[PDB]
Amino acid sequence: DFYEMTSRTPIRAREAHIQMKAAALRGANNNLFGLDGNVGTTVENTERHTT
Amino acid sequence: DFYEMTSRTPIRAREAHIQMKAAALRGANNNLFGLDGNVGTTVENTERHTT
Repeated sequence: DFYEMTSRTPIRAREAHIQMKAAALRGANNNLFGLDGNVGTTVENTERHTT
Repeated sequence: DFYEMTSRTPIRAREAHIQMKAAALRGANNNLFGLDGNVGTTVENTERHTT
């Protein structure tokens, strides 16, 4: 799942490493944000009930 | 089929030995090489299938 490429390494296997890396990814997005907390579907009324 | 000429031997029979030697050969050639092993009619693709 993980490795660090270095300058002592062969040519061939690099191809499979990178191809199978990126192609093994798909669909999942950077898709930064979720949703926010301040969720008041309405505003306070600021009034009074009386008879 | 085989013999080694030597310096104790007659004159006459040598003629038949050598003529019938070489003329009994024909057609077959030095024809060094056969064919090589590395037989890839194509190159590896080095890709991926996905949906």
